[PDB]
Amino acid sequence: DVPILNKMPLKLLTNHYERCWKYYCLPTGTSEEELHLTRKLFWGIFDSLYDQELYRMAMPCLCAIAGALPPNFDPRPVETLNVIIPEKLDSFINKFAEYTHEKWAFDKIQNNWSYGENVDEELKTHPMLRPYKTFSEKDKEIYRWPIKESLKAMIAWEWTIEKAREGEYDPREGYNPQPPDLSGVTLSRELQAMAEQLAENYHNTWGRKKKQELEAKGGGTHPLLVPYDTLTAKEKARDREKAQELLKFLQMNGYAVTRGYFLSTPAKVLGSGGHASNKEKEMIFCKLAALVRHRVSLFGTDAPLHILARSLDARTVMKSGPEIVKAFFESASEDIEKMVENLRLGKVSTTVALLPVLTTLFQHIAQHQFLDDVQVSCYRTLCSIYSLGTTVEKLRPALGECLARLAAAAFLEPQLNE
Repeated sequence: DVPILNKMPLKLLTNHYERCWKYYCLPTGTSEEELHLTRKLFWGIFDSLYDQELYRMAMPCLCAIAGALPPNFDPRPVETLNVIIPEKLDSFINKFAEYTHEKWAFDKIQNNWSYGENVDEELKTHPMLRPYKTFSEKDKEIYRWPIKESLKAMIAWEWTIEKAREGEYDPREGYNPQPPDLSGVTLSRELQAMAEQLAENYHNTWGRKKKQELEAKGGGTHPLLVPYDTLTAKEKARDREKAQELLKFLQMNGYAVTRGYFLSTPAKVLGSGGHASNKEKEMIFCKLAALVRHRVSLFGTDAPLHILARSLDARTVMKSGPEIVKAFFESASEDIEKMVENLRLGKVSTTVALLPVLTTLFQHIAQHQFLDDVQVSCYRTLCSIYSLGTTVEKLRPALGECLARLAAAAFLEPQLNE
């Protein structure tokens, strides 16, 4: 429902969910990866844009929460019946469907099920536990037809599926298949995203047929009738096991199949891309939503592989965007809480910036004549130097020129920044 939100009372449900997620930090001191999908939905809420500031504060607590964890459905199913599968792939459908009966009979073997005259679940027996060879081809069609609708769903997406690489407990009564190990097959992240999108097909098609079915009965709805992006990853897993189901058998046959944590730090680099968009703002209402993302940055970094150190260099870049202001004010204070939090990014584990200190010293010459934001940036950078104490000297000699400016004379506190 949180991902369904991004009326406003569902964003308030995100606020109660945010403080309760901080109570989950107390339990902490998977489903959570789905909640990371819902954090990307929060970044979509940063894309969405006064009540917005409240729902942004609860979203800032949700950022504190996921950092502590790190320590109208409208289906549009693709065309299937339009598509025509080439005849040579149906011989492959004989293999994946024969495997479907081998695994569906073997699931029955996992609980000691056997062949019977009746569907008597007390008798520990089922009628269909007879060999896949014995099936009439129309009985094989009850297994094959969803598979054929899936291969047509891929060919409507025009995904390639083609020959390449070579293919590959006391015993139970009834037929006894020993299926090839699809579970040991591991899809590449390209093909894993392909499992994500075939699961998205199962979701939009079976979800649209489910919606029109319950409207055909005059009835209501089902829990899964929410958009596939909105789903928790555990709800996506059920369709995904059926997608990899496929795709894993496609990898085991060695067929080429194509469309034809660290990821949170990569999302932080997407937030740095939002900072590039904020430079586009700096060229001149969405930049205030970027300030919402700044509150989210101070809070998520207050809890704070190499992509993260790249995002530290991005801290130095958006610090240059502050340096444009050096020479709203509360968004800058959000950037200051984001600066101490950037010291915390220094705590997670170029020379150009020292040169900007030389500009900081010449600006100090203006002070000898007697705006101050380049001094305040220099004070937070001094706190970053205290972070260096936790762990370019000629620019320090330029700062010795600024010591000569100390000799030239509120200001003693800027001497304390030094």
